[PDB]
Amino acid sequence: STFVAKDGTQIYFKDWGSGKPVLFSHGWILDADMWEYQMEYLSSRGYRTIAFDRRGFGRSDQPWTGNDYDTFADDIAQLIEHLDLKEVTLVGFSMGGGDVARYIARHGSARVAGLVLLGAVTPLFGQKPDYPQGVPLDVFARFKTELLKDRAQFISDFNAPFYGINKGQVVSQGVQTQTLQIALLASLKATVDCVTAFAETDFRPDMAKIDVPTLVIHGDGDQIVPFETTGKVAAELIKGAELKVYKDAPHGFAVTHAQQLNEDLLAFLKR
Amino acid sequence: STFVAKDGTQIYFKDWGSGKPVLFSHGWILDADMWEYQMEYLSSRGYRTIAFDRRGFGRSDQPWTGNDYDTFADDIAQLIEHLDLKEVTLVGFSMGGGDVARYIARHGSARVAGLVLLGAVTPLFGQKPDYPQGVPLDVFARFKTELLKDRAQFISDFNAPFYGINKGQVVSQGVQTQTLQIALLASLKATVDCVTAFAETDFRPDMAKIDVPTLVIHGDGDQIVPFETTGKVAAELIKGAELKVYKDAPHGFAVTHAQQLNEDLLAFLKR
Amino acid sequence: STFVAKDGTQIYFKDWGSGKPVLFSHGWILDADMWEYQMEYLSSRGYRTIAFDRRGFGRSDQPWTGNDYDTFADDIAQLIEHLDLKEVTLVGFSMGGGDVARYIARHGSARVAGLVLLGAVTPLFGQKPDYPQGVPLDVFARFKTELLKDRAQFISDFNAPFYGINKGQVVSQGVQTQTLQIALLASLKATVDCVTAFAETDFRPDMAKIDVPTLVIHGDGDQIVPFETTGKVAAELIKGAELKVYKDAPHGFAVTHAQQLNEDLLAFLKR
Ligand SMILES: [Cl-]
Ligand SMILES: [Cl-]
Ligand SMILES: [Cl-]
Ligand SMILES: [Cl-]
Ligand code: NA
Ligand code: NA
Ligand code: NA
Repeated sequence: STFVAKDGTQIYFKDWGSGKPVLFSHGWILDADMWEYQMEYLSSRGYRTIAFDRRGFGRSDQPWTGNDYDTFADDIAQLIEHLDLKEVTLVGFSMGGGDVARYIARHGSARVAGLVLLGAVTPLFGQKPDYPQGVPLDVFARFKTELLKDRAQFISDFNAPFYGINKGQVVSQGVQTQTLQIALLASLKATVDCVTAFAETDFRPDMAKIDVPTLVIHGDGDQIVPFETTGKVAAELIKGAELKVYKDAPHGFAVTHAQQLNEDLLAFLKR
Repeated sequence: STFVAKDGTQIYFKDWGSGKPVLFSHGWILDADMWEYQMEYLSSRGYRTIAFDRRGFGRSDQPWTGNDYDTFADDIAQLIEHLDLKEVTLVGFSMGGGDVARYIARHGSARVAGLVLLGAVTPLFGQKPDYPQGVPLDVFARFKTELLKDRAQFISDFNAPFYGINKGQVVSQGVQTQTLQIALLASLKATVDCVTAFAETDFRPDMAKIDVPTLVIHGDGDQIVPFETTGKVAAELIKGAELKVYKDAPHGFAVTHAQQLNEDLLAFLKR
Repeated sequence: STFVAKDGTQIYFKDWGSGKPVLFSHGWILDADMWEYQMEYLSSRGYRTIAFDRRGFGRSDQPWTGNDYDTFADDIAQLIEHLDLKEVTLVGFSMGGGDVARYIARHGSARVAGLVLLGAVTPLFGQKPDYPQGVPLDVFARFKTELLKDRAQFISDFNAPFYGINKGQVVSQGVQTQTLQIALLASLKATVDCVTAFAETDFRPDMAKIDVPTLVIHGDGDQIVPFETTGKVAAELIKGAELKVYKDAPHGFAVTHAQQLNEDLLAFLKR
């Protein structure tokens, strides 16, 4: 399915099952297919599951402009309104934690029953003057430099720390191939602009707007989005938030810890 | 090209050349590109060739519902209607043998000149009470179990027994890579639902409704769809059906025996 | 973005940034993504960049008919008129040199500010009776023969002389994988018809019609489109054309010599 965003960008989405809606927002250099197992799992157990390809990724159009969290958050508002969704549970992975958060911050929680943050960049990823513990901006400047020379090899090399293969996680060549294949569908522009977006956007104001039950899940072996300065802090900043830490789990834990995640999501939805 | 099915599912198809129409229905984790060499072969020789991506596969939309043979068969009826095809030769490979059989059973053969069943699951694939010789439903349960853990590696491992590379067939890395790339386009949901469909759907009633010239071709080294309990029996159950057995040919014989197949299809059309 | 050609073929394109327009025409078995670094480079520097997938390639539809240079030139004409582009700089790589030349020959240059021919098949590629220095036509017949047996492995094997990997150039596995992935999106029919087109089409008449500033760039280690009988001659035949020869550069020099190309495009635009 597709809908057309305010600026005319066509966004691809899947809308599966029937029942209370669960809307998934993918990570960086991925697309809606990253969620296929969670979607099948929940939609087979009486839920409606929705997942979109962020502008510039997967099967969506690739605009030059609007590759920023305010627009990502309004793309989500437009999807929710296109489907007239109610009592939605929002699930964001990695950079996708940011746009579900920003959606709540910009539009309020009237349509939202709950929030899940998975290996998420929230509440802030990069360094700020009052957050020297964040990731130094040099690190992200280097992602960009490498992407603007050879994004295909950057993606391939990124699989190892993403999935924690270099620290004894076991992920098949098939998954690594599918990950590269989907990432190559994305716009070069959107891939680079997203670095800018997740490196510098401060979601701490958003945390205080979150007035719905929230579950934060993060792997403490995450080599991409450090648990100590993201998930751990998000869980303290969001009122009433629950935190689950997957022991030694990598960033790419929706694959390495799929069954555990499916079960925790179902548990949260049934709370 | 695309048309929209009754439930709103957008279906991708190609329509090449001019003349009497030949309509192709692809096998399981594949899409319309599996037929590209037969399409080029016949369309350069005075035929019009049409092939679609089944719902949930390739470039088609991925509905949660309708992943069953009555719907697949009605999808084909809608394609035929959309293009207003007359005197069509239907060609089904593997699970696609089932939806062209079911189309004729559901809609009659007034628009149909002929039928070709290639490595096809017809007349019945899995066991029934009067069909213990079928494939045991636990084999299909295991496909599903592995798909629901890691479909990408499942597809990659499927190449060897699909093409018979484990039994001395020679297929390039390029073809193996293309097979995996197309398979990853598909929906996880449709991939698993098709197992249920081809495992349990009985096309024996359908065979009695086939009243057009029919050619059945099967490899007797087919490791995926056993010749003895499928193609051999379909050729006996369809009145006037002709049978060709490709000696030691694997399941993926549209690749390994491409030239022979082209020539057999051309000879059938020129009967 | 998409537009629909006169004959109903949907053609995919990207339209990035704002300012004076620069429209890119890709080579053979590639798509608009081959331009992504040049597009980002220029659109970040005050230009509008447009690139389309040639009919039968990448994300465009796959028509059986119209796979010839006159039609390719008319697709470009419709895109330009569709967007109402003025003072456009046309940039063609390899076989895409021919369709931007043919656009000017067929439609004149009222909308055109400048022309860039990169590793281009212009002014003619294959042998003719007055051009025995051209590539013998049996070389192309053999391309076609191999394509009609196994295009996936042909593409895979083509990467080495395309990028000059067999001759001192260094290109990552990621880039080779992305090249193959994009190439497999294309139509078998379009891939083969394009060989006929670039093998046999004479653009020498077109050269005398080019009445705008023109830059020819070619690698002199080009194993696919030999500099001496193409780019070298094109720069002599077009009045006032500038020639830059990249030393030891292969055919795939938008990859191996990306920065140099970016800077030369920018210099040409600002001349
Ligand atoms: Cl660094
Ligand atoms: Cl744990
Ligand atoms: Cl012949
Ligand atoms: Cl040089
Ligand atoms: Na990510
Ligand atoms: Na199959
Ligand atoms: Na080329």
